Amino acid sequence: EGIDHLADERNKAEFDVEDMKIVWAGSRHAFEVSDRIARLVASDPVFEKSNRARLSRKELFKSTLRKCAHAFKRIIELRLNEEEAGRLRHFIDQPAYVDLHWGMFVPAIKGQGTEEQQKKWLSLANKMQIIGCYAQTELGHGSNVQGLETTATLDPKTDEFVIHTPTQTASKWWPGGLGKVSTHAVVYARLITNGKDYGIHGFIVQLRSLEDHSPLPNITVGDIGTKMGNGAYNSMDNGFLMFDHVRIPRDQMLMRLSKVTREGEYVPSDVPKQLVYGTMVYVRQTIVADASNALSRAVCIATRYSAVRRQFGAGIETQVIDYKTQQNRLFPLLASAYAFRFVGEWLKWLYTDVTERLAASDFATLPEAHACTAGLKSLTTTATADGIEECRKLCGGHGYLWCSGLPELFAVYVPACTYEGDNVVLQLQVARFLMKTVAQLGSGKVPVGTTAYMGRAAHLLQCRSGVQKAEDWLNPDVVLEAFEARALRMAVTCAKNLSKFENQEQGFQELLADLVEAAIAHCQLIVVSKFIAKLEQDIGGKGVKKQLNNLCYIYALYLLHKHLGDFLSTNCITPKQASLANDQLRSLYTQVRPNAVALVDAFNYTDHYLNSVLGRYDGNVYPKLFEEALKDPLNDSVVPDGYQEYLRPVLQQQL
Amino acid sequence: EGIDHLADERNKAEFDVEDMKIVWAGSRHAFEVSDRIARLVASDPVFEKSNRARLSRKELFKSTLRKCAHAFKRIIELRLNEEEAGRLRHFIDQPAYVDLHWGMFVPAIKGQGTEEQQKKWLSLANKMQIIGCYAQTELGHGSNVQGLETTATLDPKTDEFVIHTPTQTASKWWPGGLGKVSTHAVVYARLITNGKDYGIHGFIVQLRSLEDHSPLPNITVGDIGTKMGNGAYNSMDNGFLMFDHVRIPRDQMLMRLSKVTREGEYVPSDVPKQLVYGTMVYVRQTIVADASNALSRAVCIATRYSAVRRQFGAHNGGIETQVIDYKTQQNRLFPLLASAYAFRFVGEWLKWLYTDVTERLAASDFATLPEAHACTAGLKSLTTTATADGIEECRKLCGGHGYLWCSGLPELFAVYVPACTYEGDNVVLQLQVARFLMKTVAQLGSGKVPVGTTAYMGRAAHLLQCRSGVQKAEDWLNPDVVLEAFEARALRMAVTCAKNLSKFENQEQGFQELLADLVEAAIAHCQLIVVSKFIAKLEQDIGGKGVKKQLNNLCYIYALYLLHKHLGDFLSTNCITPKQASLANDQLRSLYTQVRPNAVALVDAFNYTDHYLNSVLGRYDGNVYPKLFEEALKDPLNDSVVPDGYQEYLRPVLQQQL
Ligand SMILES: Cc1cc2nc3c(=O)[nH]c(=O)nc-3n(C[C@H](O)[C@H](O)[C@H](O)COP(=O)(O)OP(=O)(O)OC[C@H]3O[C@@H](n4cnc5c(N)ncnc54)[C@H](O)[C@@H]3O)c2cc1C
Ligand SMILES: Cc1cc2nc3c(=O)[nH]c(=O)nc-3n(C[C@H](O)[C@H](O)[C@H](O)COP(=O)(O)OP(=O)(O)OC[C@H]3O[C@@H](n4cnc5c(N)ncnc54)[C@H](O)[C@@H]3O)c2cc1C
Ligand SMILES: [Ca+2]
Ligand SMILES: [Cl-]
Ligand SMILES: [Cl-]
Ligand SMILES: [Pt+2]
Ligand SMILES: [Pt+2]
Ligand SMILES: [Pt+2]
Ligand SMILES: [Pt+2]
Ligand SMILES: [Pt+2]
Ligand SMILES: [Pt+2]
Repeated sequence: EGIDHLADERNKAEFDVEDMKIVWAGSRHAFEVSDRIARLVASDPVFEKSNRARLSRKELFKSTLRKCAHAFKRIIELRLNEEEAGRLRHFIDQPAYVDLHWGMFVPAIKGQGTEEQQKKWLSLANKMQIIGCYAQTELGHGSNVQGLETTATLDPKTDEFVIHTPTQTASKWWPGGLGKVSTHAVVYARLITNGKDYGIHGFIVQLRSLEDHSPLPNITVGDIGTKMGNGAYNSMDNGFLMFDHVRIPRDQMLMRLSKVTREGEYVPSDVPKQLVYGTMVYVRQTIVADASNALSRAVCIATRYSAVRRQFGAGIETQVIDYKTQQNRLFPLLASAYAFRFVGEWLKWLYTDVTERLAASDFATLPEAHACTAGLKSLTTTATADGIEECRKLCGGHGYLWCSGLPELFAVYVPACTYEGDNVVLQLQVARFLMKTVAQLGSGKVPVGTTAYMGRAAHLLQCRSGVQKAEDWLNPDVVLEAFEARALRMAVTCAKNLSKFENQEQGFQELLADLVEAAIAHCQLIVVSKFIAKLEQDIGGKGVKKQLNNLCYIYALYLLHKHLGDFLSTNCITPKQASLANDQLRSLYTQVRPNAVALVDAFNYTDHYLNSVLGRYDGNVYPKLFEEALKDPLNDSVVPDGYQEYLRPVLQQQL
Repeated sequence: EGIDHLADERNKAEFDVEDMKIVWAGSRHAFEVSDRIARLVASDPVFEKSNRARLSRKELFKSTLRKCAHAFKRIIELRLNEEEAGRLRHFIDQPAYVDLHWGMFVPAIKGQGTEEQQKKWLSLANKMQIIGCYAQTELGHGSNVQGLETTATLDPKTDEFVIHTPTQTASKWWPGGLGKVSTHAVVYARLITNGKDYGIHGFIVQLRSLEDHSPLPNITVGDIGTKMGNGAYNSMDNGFLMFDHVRIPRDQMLMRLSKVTREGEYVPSDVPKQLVYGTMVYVRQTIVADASNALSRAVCIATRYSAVRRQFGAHNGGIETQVIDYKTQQNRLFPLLASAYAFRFVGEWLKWLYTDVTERLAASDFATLPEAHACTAGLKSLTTTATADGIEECRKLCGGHGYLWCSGLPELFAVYVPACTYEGDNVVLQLQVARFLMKTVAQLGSGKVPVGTTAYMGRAAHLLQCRSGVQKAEDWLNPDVVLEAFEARALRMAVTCAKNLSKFENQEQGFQELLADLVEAAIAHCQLIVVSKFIAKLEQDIGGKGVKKQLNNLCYIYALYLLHKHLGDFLSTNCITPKQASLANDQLRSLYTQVRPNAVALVDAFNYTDHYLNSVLGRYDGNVYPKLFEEALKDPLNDSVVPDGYQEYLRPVLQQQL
């Protein structure tokens, strides 16, 4: 019928959801564009995906190709701009070769290719005259790109590069859109010329004929197999690729940063390689933004279902969302979704700054921008992945059904923790940055940026919190001092133990676990500080900033409790004060409780996008669960196929 | 071919693996029977399951019926006993109706049926002349069984029970084997007679005809839909069931503890009601035991792959370091390896408890019933939660390749996770433990002292006011130092919750307000139990060169890991100082370095066949990369280099013909 059975929950909102929608979107323009394209996608039959778990691999892949072709057509017929086109693909919500073509193939050519190469290849790529992928990872090397085995040797006699896969472990493995779609690809391999290896470089290589799509000579290509989850990435043709002395023109090597003349000499271009932040600053900011998007979808579903599902506490039973355990599990995730959203905005400013930095030839803040962004990507993706699975558990047994929308969300998102850098490896980079920074404590150098709080090491290392009552934990200065002292203490303790070993790189390895935790503490401090900073801005809407303030401190006090041991080790926070922080946290859960549903409605997700029976906008769950069950292929017949051969003989006692 | 790439790793072992295998199995008999049946399943083509993710729902279900039928045949042709049959189904490793028939339907009739009911129905069930399922859960009620809406009203004039589904939410939902297989089922509904509701009772109801499998009159049954993961529980026909005033003979009501005369009189039997909890203590015991099974599988895979995978740390010109050498990898994996053994041993203890409770229960001795229930519920919650998270963490430990279905980890996680919800929601179960702990605290050792697993709660004297004597890292390897720390931490948290409760006018209101705190205290109590049982295990005589030593390493890794993970809880007691906490961390680090060379052998002790593990990354011989390529070729998407859909959806795009 469409009647909203959560209207009573929404009426509890102490703020206008419409205003919060703008805050979440980031601006009115962003909201309007996304909302329009979203409705557009939802109203198009070709983009349906509620039966995505009832199709075979082949059928799922073909259906994906169809959606992509249809999307391209709609973009042209509707004359959608870049922004709208990007939102269209976003709401189609189905991993496809197109994501890598536009997301890695093109960008790789723009930043690593010469102007002429860009003119030629970008012209073909932008008009879909060719389809490319990013072939970097191999069977034996993913995170350690410097260890790639694929080789590219120049042939002075033919002025061509010989691309070869020395061993089976040198085979490309994982590239999206490589398995069956891409006609071309940017292949990364060891550059070899004049009998010398000059490291990893990118080379454009045609994989398939543009006439029959058949693999070119000496090219071995295919899909790597089924991946985790029903649907999810299985719509993507992640593939492998091997070269048997494949030849490509010399000028097919991306030569913006370095080039190889006809003579075969390697010549590092005069371009500042420090401008390679197009693959590790903006890209990671989108990853951090994607985390808020993924987490918000999961929290939206779990919040609505928690307000619908009643169990125990009876006549009528209590809504599970009323239970403090449900809140202590769900509300921190709702706070994290907003926290990551805002930290994602700050990362947009950092990009505009780092870009502003590579202008005046200032590379003084690059080291911090690298570790900061790397640590944030690791922190948010990890927290988001865990939160999505937790949201599934918060839905009890029904969350185990695919139609709940949670199982596939986790499966499709989890790769974020590995691609573009293993989460642990990335945090080790932050640990190295923090150790190099602490090594400056007492040197006289004034640390700036996210490490500026290290200048107050004198006070932070010997502090004592002035907290005397629960409400004191709502003071930004009190919370910030707590997190800074915690992070500093942890980093200083690591540095001190690191000087207790003879070999520096040895002690580092021996303490990797402690180093990662110190790095995480630093990253959480950053997220907490950016949420507080966001609250200083002018946010319109009655009661809006009050709810954001509630979420800000729920996030901070939740992490305080989760990592209580770190704070208590610093002795700048006592157990009594920790207990008071816990009382404040509980009080914050109660204040947010009535605003819960409206806070996820602010995400403005359509039922089509959420693709969840439990998280339906109208709260009409149970009837929809039954409706979906009937659609399962196992219900195509009353008596199962296999009854006569494998059941009746048993029941009838005939073996 | 036949080379063992992990040969060197296995030579690093500082203990004899063959002896550790016996420890894991529990005995030489258990080990022998399992090893034999395991090989028997692996060698049978009908039991292939590495292609499971390439089957449609229908083909997967049909294949499941085939495997179960073949199992019945093999048990008869091989003349296998009950133990062997159980091990057979265990290694077939495929969720199916058979699990509920033997695991729930039968146990229900045995513990709730009358002597006359048991020999009539169990004779049918044991011979499989009927196939039953456990139909309790409904759309609207799972954890809260007392809230079930299905009704069973007696009809004196016909001597029948009228089973009915009041509303859509009253529909049975989730029962394994109900969807398409079961012909009968034990249905739970509110017993209605003489115009009174007497609560939830069990009733036997026939769902399908034994001649053509057609649903009986007024019976609406079907499958509830596709579940999380490729394969996994999708071979199981979990279903829904609605009754439109279905009628069954009055004698089809399980009447061992409750009778209903021909005149509709509700009369309790002479059998103690508590003589039913004996089965749940069993089912929960099997769940805990299952936790070690699933966790060890995941850890075996991640441990072997961690020894094969090399990344970064290149020394000898290109020779990169095995990831298992990195402390972060060890800190994430070794605690799970330690937990696998910890859960195995706590599972052994829970078995002993099952018997003990069952014995005394047969003598109307319900003195330890309250404790038995708390431990079981809490351990079921603790182990399943830790195992589920541990399995997913093992997948992340395998980096990118762990995302491939052929790594064996994605399906293992999906098939295992239901463990955190079935038999009671994990958080709900821990709240029951909290209530038990609060009552125990309420009884201040004045009336009858705390014994069993709560005995420590009696020594609140020095506990709530201790100061560990730890002065050196090595001190954290002392059992009394560890136990004292965990007992104090748990008792302290519980006593604090009790005090905070006492300051509320309405005790139930306070309980609800502090739910989160109560669950944390209950978890600390359950962890103490696991730690204490592992330490107790080491007090036994365990033969084998270096065997006990390695178990000792794991024992303290488990304890010290939890101490670190929940550091905040211990530092609040003032019985542990930050300096002593830092010493525990140093000891933990050292234990990792000691376990490192023993890692691969410690997972080989599980004695899993490659067929059972069904993992390319975790292959016994470590021949990962070549096998990954081999598996990729089997995907249907590789049936052709040019994908179907190319002509319609790719060519037109590449030619600007949209
Ligand atoms: C769905 C998906 C899509 C992808 N798409 C593409 C693509 O389009 N193009 C492309 O080129 N690639 C792609 N990739 C590959 C991806 O970008 C990464 O290169 C790859 O996932 C890195 O993981 P790995 O297997 O190398 O992990 P590893 O780096 O081998 O790590 C494995 C384990 O060892 C640990 N470890 C490793 N090194 C260290 C260290 N130094 N210290 C401590 N611990 C360490 C890790 O933490 C982890 O526990 C994709 C991957 C996935 C899963
Ligand atoms: C794969 C699978 C197979 C199953 N097979 C069977 C079967 O064969 N037969 C059968 O009868 N059933 C079966 N079940 C059902 C199962 O045994 C449980 O009854 C059911 O999964 C419990 O989940 P729920 O939906 O009731 O969760 P709920 O109990 O409703 O909980 C949902 C959320 O609310 C929270 N919550 C609920 N109550 C409280 C409370 N009092 N205090 C604080 N928080 C609370 C929970 O923590 C959770 O976060 C199966 C379930 C699954 C997933
Ligand atoms: Ca309502
Ligand atoms: Cl799934
Ligand atoms: Cl899966
Ligand atoms: Pt050039
Ligand atoms: Pt960078
Ligand atoms: Pt309705
Ligand atoms: Pt080999
Ligand atoms: Pt009877
Ligand atoms: Pt019980």
